[PDB]
Amino acid sequence: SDCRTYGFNTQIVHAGQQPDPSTGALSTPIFQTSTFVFDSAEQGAARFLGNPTTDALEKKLAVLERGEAGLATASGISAITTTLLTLCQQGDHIVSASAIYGCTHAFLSHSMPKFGINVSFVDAAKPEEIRAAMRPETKVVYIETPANPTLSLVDIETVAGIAHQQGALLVVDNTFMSPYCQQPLQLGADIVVHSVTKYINGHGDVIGGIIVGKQEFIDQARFVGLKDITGGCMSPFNAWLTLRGVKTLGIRMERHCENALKIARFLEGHPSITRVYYPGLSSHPQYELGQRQMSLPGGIISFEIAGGLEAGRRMINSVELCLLAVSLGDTETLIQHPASMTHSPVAPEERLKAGITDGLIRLSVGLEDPEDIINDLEHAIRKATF
Amino acid sequence: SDCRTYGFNTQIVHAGQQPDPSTGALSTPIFQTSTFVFDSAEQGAARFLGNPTTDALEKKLAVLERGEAGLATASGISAITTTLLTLCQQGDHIVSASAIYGCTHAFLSHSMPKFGINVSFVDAAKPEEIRAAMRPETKVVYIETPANPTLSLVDIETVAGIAHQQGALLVVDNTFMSPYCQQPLQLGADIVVHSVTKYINGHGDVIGGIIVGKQEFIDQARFVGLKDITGGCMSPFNAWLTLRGVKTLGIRMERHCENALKIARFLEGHPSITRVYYPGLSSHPQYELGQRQMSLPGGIISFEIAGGLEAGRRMINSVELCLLAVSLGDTETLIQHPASMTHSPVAPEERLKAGITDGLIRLSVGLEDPEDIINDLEHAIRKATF
Amino acid sequence: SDCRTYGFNTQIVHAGQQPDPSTGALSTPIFQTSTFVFDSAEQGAARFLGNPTTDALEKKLAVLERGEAGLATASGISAITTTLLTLCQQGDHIVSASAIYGCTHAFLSHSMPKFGINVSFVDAAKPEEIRAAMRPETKVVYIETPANPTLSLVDIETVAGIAHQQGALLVVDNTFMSPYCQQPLQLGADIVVHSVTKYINGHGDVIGGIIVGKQEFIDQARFVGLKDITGGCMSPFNAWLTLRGVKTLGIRMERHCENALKIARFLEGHPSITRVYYPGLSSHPQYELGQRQMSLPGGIISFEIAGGLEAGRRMINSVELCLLAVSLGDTETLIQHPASMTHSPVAPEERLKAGITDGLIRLSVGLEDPEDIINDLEHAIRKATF
Amino acid sequence: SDCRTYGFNTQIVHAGQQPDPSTGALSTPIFQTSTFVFDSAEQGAARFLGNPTTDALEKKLAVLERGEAGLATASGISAITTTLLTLCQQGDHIVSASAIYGCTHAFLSHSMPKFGINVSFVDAAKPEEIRAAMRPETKVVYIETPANPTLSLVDIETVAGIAHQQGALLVVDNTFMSPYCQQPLQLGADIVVHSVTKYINGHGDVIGGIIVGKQEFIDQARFVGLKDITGGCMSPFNAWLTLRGVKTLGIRMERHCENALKIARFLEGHPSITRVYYPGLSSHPQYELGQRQMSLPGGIISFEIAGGLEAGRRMINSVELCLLAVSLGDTETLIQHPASMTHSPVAPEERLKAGITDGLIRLSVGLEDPEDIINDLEHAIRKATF
Ligand SMILES: Cc1ncc(COP(=O)(O)O)c(C=N)c1O
Ligand SMILES: Cc1ncc(COP(=O)(O)O)c(C=N)c1O
Ligand SMILES: Cc1ncc(COP(=O)(O)O)c(C=N)c1O
Ligand SMILES: Cc1ncc(COP(=O)(O)O)c(C=N)c1O
Repeated sequence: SDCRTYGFNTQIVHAGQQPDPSTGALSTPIFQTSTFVFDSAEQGAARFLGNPTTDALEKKLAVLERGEAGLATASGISAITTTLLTLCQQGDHIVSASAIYGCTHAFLSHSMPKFGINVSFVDAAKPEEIRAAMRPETKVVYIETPANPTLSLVDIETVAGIAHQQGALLVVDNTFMSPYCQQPLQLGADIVVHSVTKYINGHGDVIGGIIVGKQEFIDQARFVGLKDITGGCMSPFNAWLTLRGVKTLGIRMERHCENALKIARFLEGHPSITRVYYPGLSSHPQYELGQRQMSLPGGIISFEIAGGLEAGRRMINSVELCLLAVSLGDTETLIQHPASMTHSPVAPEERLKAGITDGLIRLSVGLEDPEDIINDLEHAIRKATF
Repeated sequence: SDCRTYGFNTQIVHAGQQPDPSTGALSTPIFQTSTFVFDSAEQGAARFLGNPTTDALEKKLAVLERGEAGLATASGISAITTTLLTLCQQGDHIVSASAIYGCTHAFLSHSMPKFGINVSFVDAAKPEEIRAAMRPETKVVYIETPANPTLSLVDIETVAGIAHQQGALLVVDNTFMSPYCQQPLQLGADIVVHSVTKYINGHGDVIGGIIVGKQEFIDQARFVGLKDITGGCMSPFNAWLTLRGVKTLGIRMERHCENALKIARFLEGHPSITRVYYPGLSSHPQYELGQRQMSLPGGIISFEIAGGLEAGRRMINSVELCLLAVSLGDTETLIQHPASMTHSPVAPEERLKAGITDGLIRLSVGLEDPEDIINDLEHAIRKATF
Repeated sequence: SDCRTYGFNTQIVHAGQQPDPSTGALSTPIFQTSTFVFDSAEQGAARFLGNPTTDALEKKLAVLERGEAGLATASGISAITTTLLTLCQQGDHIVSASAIYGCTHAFLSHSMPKFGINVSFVDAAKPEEIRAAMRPETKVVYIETPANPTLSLVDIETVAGIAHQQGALLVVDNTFMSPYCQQPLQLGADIVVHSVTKYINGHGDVIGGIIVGKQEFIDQARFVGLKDITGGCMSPFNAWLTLRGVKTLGIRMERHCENALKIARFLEGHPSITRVYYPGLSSHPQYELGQRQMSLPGGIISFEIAGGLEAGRRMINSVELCLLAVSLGDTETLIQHPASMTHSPVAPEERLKAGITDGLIRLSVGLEDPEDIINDLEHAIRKATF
Repeated sequence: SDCRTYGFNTQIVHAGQQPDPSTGALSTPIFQTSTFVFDSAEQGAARFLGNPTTDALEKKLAVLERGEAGLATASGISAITTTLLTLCQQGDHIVSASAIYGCTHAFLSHSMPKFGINVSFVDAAKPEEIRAAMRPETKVVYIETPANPTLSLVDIETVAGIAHQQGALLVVDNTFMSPYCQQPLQLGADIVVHSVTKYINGHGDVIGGIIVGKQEFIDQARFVGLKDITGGCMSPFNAWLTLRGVKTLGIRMERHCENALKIARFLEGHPSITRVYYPGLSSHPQYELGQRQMSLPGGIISFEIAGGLEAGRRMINSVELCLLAVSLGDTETLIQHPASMTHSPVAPEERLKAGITDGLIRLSVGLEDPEDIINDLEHAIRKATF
């Protein structure tokens, strides 16, 4: 049949893959090669980036996002830069959300302008700010959603109409949702990018990225962006592992989301916790938008602990099961305290303008028994807050 | 001791590597992870791209090229672009050899100018052309040597002095030589780049690149170029395989060079072969320069077969052992006929301005018995030339 | 803490694993080495099979089965033979279930007797037959449950008491259940073995086995059985993949079992299906025993289609989503018709004595949407049965 | 053509391998699968162990040893036991060399007799002892050569004639030579086995074994020995790495042998060294036999240091480049002192009956510059011997 006709779990398992024609091997073979051979001069000319393993991953993700074609990359950052460096040149303009991944922010704020490409940062939770910042030279509107670190949302369908009316493309980073929870292209986005490093692979052992969009664009991203600009090839072994990890995407996302809701409710009920940011809680500022745009509220939670900086340090130093790390989207529950860890070299007043308060903790909820995670949190919080 | 003190074969085997401290495992473990964990908030802050497997490869190649530091990449193209996009910005200028890898040529001729970065192409076999093209805005001189497809040479030491006098850096693509045959940094180059896809890995199963240079530069290439521009990470599995492949670099290069000399002499003696391009033959235009600059003449050969385009096609369609492919630097002998294969979509008169004649064949000599390769060639040539 | 204290899902994720001490890498490093180095002669003597990756897998499975120690092997068959060849010698006796894996049957019926080791086969669904077959020389009672191909059950606790009273050990093949659905050691078995090739790895890309039991036994299985008899080492890469696959064991088993129940009910309601064998259906002969012994009824189903041999062939030749294969326990739904496929070289009357009727179909239910599987089955059945 | 027609280096590179038919991939794909799918019931029956990657390795090694067929295994020990447990049953007899690998000795001395299989150990350097020990029940003569730890030799051709005249098969462990240095089947042996863990893989990152012999035997070793007895499957990833490692077998063996000869001569000239055992030295007891039977004398050396046990300890504790390890046949130079390390739990007088004197050092010479190894040895010896 055609894999675009089956239910979503069936697509997760099967799309882009088939038993090996010549051997019947069911697993996609790892084509760990750099060299492909021709049968003849003619065969070689006719042919005149490409690998069967990576192709299977690209086709699968294209199906899952409901896009025409996929392109794998060496990293999520390379998926973002290959895309934007393919689309933009000296004199072009980009309108970007402000609440985005920090390294994306550095690329947009420092790298692009040095190539003659200007960027305007706006609060993408306010579509009007996006409209106001558009220019005749604007090629791209770039957004992330949910956005960290307070899990605020962006109304993709609305922003898409705005960008399109002014002749720009919409690019959406769908990393934190995965195709299982959100499909930006179905809401009008033109291009979706992911760090597969997170939920798509899910097993914390692959760095990689993926871009999905129209065939016309993807061909340019491949034959110019990858080939002639970033060189950000995904290795066939990484692609194989990502295919393997993605087989369980549906069941992992269900369990991540189930666990995260329970933990979020526990945190909301806890007197030592001042705030809890999780789209699955009714008290969330854009709760209804989230209900329409996302099939599930996700596995990521942020929260503020009473007592600011020192409480945040005490709490992370007191967990026994949760692991301290800056990654998110793995099978293990991961936790971090940006102010004391990643952003301590930053000015307190400046961190605040990023939405990073001294007491903010970020939590990636894993596949453990939620009771064990809650017990670990409860224990650490109690220790941290007297 | 210090691995920088041992003979070159000893460095090939040992540099950058040591038994695993905690387990004693001799092979460098494959750290196939995306997540690293901290023991504490303090430990996490202190720390504030990086992987132990990839680090071992980078350190090894730094030792072999006699440079301070190494940086692995997703591909040879990404080693080149990460380097040049790190060094250059809008308004800057590059002077480049014309006889370079085609995809490098596309990046330099089309991508860079679209970012406000101008490139002048020159015949790098003539150092005076390099000097003449220098401008106040010139940041970089870029060269490849030997250069394809006629294996002409560039006098690295001379070009280095010229670039430096005018305040530019010299970047050298050392792919076709490997550190075993040529060390550009010892001749004055500031930065060396490789596609490890060729001889450094040597086994035709890895796409990857490496950059070697001063610590100050490599840090910028890593924390800005890779992190904030190309995203061209090498996967830890690729790094492991490359470490494994490089263990035999010395013995592979010796045998490649021994075999190539024998085949080159056979070809030079053959009445159906009009020209043979191989630095190891005295008849080579820059033979003496090659003798001073290269420890060995290399494994790559180009030659012209009598009867132009159709003879070239006939010959490649008649080999039985040599494999038709556009790659070079593997254990198997590889052969290609650019005019009928890769460059047939190109204009005959334009190909010529690239140095690609209708009868030009390129040969990557592998580890087979040279007698078998010669027999295969002799058979194919005879068939091709009546 | 101690991983034996956490809930079962938490153990699945965490048991046997921890971030790498020296680097903090969260994924267990792949120690793909054959060589370990000593710091000194003394250090080498003190030390006087073993690999850190494989150790992590062995420790994890030991925790999940509630046994003292684990031992990984090159295959499920090697887990079984390493165990039994470690325990038994010339003149010893084994009492075995008759309804076991065919290749196990061949080892027991032909190999063992040629080594002076006698085996009596019995219907293990009848504990009295086990007792009756015991001899003074009986070292081992061996059983599988559920047993194929009709998914009949064996009362582990009862058989354990019988074997022990007569001084024998009980060995249980727990492949079809996994530790998530059944824990034989908690019911009195002394040793559990698995083909990890099925549910424990779950991704159809690893052949391997595991043995769990007391430390005293496992040491003998390791230093004599593996080292001095079968040589059935698991490679560290296989162990790594198995660790990776097992991370999702809980969520995979839940979904396999949920899907299988739905499909089993559909089949039971279908007029072209004469019988359906699935422990989750009340109509199953040992339903209550299954309820006490198994947390879930499993992902495997057998059923008989109307019209015997030719109907069975027609049906398997008519599925479009289910894949034809002799494996079971993967993410994809797999189907087979033993009589027309694997057992067609066998005598019809003999197949019957194995419980293989002409219309028997075996189904391994995967992670696809159950609706899609049911539609595929419904379509194939209808075609097969007019 | 037919790969059995090319020179030996050409076979090393090419035999058993070809570009992937469907994709043209030159590297043998890693078929990391446990599941193979059928197109139909008929196709499934017709078919009624096997993996395309492993098949390529088996075919290659069969070509290199000039045997009909190959069978890969989980380890060298499993290659030996799968072979002998396939050939022998209760009441059968084996005549074995005494100077063999210790773990082989344990299998033969303890395991086999417990299965009703008797073994007689003899000094295989004396063919007459082999003849004298033959019985009507003798199925197999088993030998290793060179034999450790004094590198004594066995005259394969002579022993083969003796075994055959009395109706037995000759099995030869060719691990220390590799097919590049010795081909037992060409000298009359019926079956060759290797630990590929040593020179065939060569990179110290694979444990595995291989068996080569007639198709009739190999089929039994595969479908009964592996399938129904040891279960000692080689994983497809291990097979791929072994194929990769073997590509450089010719050039590695040449360099190992060149380096070992230089080191052996240095040691023979050294006044603190009492004896040096290396077939490449004229002073070797069976020098001429070695010249006829072996193309090269090998990479392994044993020697005795003045001052017995304590000198041996001092010397190994004083090397700075050589690595202490019990492995041999890697790219790094490895060294060990059996008496102080591996065999210190053994009785001094008993070690001697094994040929292990207190001063015996074993050295596996790697690919480093021989000058560096010699300097390291010279330094350690001097320190060790005042
Ligand atoms: C929302 C988001 N987008 C992109 C990236 C970059 O993806 P990498 O380069 O694969 O790490 C990250 C960070 N992982 C992220 O959190
Ligand atoms: C001299 C030279 N430099 C760089 C490259 C690019 O290296 P890749 O991206 O790893 O293929 C090539 C082509 N392989 C080349 O021949
Ligand atoms: C119940 C059962 N036990 C053991 C085995 C053997 O395990 P392999 O050697 O890893 O295939 C099988 C068959 N896979 C089986 O179905
Ligand atoms: C001559 C010889 N034969 C067989 C073996 C066993 O091979 P493994 O099981 O792959 O280690 C060894 C020891 N490596 C050996 O030295």
